[PDB]
Amino acid sequence: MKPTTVIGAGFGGLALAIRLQAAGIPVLLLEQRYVYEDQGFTFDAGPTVITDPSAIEELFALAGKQLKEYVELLPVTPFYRLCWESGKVFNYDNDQTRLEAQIQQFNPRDVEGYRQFLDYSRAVFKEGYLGTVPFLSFRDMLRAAPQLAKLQAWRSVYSKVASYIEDEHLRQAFSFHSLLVGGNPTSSIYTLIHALEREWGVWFPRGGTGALVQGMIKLFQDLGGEVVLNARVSHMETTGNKIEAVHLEDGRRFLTQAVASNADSNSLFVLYFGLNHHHDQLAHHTVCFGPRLAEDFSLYLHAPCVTDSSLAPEGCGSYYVLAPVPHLGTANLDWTVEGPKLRDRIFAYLEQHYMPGLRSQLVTHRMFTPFDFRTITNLYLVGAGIPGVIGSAKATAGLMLEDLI
Ligand SMILES: [Cl-]
Repeated sequence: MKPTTVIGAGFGGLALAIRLQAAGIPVLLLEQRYVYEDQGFTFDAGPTVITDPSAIEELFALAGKQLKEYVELLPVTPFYRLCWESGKVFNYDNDQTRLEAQIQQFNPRDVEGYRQFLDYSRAVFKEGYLGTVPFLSFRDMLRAAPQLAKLQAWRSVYSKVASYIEDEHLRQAFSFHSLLVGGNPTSSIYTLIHALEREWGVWFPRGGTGALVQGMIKLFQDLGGEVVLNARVSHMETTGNKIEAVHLEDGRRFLTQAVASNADSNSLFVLYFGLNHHHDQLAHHTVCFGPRLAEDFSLYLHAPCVTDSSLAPEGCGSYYVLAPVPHLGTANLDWTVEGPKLRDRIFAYLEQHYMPGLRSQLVTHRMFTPFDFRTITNLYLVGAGIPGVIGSAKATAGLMLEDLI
């Protein structure tokens, strides 16, 4: 049988290839060339937030395997930390005792205000309401961050929290969490409350994103699939309304039954950096608030070494920071000059407020500015973070299997 070709498509393409291969279809997975490594430091900005691994576990169950045999998921505690430039901190988790102890520190009166807020909200959603595990997208929150407090979803949730909670930092903390677990900055408080109706946590794969990719590739190969590396697609070869073969830039030609591939608000500035010191005082996920309450979401810091020390050399740290920037073309910016300047301003800010001796500890770093981000019968388009990408591959697999079998 001619193999079925899956062209890149990240976690979606990898999940699709696994489901086709598990079903008896010979697959060729083409990787063009999400995780970068330099001087012993491992850098991934590929969404690390795992709250619901069930869609991943479901792929491994198809081969009669378990995810744990290939990938170890590490619990992240707290889920994240909210940091105000003023020095105030709020550690988010699902433990009412640890939440109340923090609320007590901001405003004693707000512990009862919080309990009353939960009692009222539970009563509203007691009947006729179901659900889905909350998914944390710091990127999506940050891409809407300048206009965060401006939004109708924020205003509505803020006024609902404000009816019970008097403290400004606490009104901001709960409103932020509601919009974060909601996924789409939805005026209804159900999302904030539903989060607690279920036992959920934050997980991180040992080795990060790269180890999850590698475990899925190993699963794919154990099922009999083949991986083509440095596969730069030049064009498709056609006969009638069908693709006969996939052609690569290097001259390789692969005969195929079917082809599956990917489709073909503020911007974000990414800054990866490696330090020769492990900042053990940081949370894995940090949401930084700054002025222009008179403070809003300004930086996201990912410090995965507090959970996984394998991401950097011994006594070192691997980090990334996201900063919201105007959309490319929108502010007539020269990212060749603006990028190094923003990088240096970010370093100074993080050192001043959260990471002492940052600059003197720098080993390596890299920026990704908005500039850097620049009929057929047997052709299929592949397509909530990683589990959401993986789950969308399930529908493509079903459709492809019906046409192949
Ligand atoms: Cl611009």
